[PDB]
Amino acid sequence: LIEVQEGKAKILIPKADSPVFYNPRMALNRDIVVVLLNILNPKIVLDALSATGIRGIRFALETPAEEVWLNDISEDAYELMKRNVMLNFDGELRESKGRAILKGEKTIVINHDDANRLMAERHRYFHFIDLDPFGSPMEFLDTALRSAKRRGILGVTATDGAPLCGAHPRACLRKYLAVPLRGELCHEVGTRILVGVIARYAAKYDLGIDVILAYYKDHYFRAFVKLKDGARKGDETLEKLGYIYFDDKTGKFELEQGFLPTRPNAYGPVWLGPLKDEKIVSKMVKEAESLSLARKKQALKLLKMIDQELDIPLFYDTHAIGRRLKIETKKVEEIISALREQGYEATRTHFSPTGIKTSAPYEVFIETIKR
Ligand SMILES: Nc1ncnc2c1ncn2C1O[C@@H](CSCCC(N)C(=O)O)[C@@H](O)C1O
Repeated sequence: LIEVQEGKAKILIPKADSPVFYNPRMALNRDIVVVLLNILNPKIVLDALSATGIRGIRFALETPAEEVWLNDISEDAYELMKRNVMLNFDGELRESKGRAILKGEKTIVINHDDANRLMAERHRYFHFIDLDPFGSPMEFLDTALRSAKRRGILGVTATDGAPLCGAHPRACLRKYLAVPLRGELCHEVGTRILVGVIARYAAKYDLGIDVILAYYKDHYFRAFVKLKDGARKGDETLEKLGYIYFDDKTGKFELEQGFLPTRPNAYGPVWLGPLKDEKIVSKMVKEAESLSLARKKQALKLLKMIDQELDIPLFYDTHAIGRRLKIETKKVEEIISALREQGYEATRTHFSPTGIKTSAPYEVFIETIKR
């Protein structure tokens, strides 16, 4: 074991294929959720697959959370979780049958079990649940949707982007029950597929969702949603689902709002609603600035990008469209300036370095990008 620091937390990680997983590259992901929790202030929270326990520990040390649950099915992880918790908190970690509880300023509950089992035991109990598995979160989604309060918050990560970006079509259908789209738009389509599957699974509980923040980064998808209580709210949520049509020869996309598509070659279903709560994300940029984060600079760069990013379905990739149409194109910075000069909204997007979010119709965009 070796000592490592992330944010205000000091933890021990196995030195090495490792007995307990820890990825420092995910410190940024952790920072983001920490920043968000400092805005929404959920009291009772769950770190469902904590591994070393770093997430829940940071929740306890850096957010207003009052009761923090850390869980993992692995005995090795559980043992390390207890050790790392006592490395950051004083008091008596009372253990009994695979569960250790510390009742200090903040109450910490370390659990050893299947996340589905723990969440089933804690029905309508958490104000916030963070699902951060190895790959897909689908094995845990339905139960989390029952474990969180009817107005709770859900944080979901999908690490395997192969099915979501269209590389593995078969798997995407099986796991997300949606038809993926490969290419320059896959980072967003995959993100919208994730939000859409959450909305779809939630509906049967007479719950709807409002997206707080959903983004893509370094080959992983993240989505934070606020559960809405009510059948009608569930109805209205499903009405925000839709499909995407994409022309491989031009890069032009079409949107179709509706539970089912009505034309061939449709992609989805996907969430066609907003991918961010403008006000909350605005506050997040400010909060990240007044907080001691693990990767403050990277956190702010991503948050600022998303904050200024136009929230509209999809975008146009200058490089990709140039290739599909077989034409020379202008630089992104120039194209944005030109679009704005013509009276159209246009911004860069975190989904792709060469992508441009704009209100401009496809044909106006093409005429603008042409060398
Ligand atoms: N059914 C299950 N219930 C609870 N944990 C599970 C599980 N199946 C797999 N896991 C596990 O999930 C892992 C995902 S790695 C997770 C990391 C993280 N949440 C962070 O920020 O560090 C392992 O620690 C592990 O044993």
